[PDB]
Amino acid sequence: LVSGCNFVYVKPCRGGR
Repeated sequence: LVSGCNFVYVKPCRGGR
């Protein structure tokens, strides 16, 4: 993801694929 990280404060918002 880019907007809202499902995983805690990761960059980029991984944990969504």
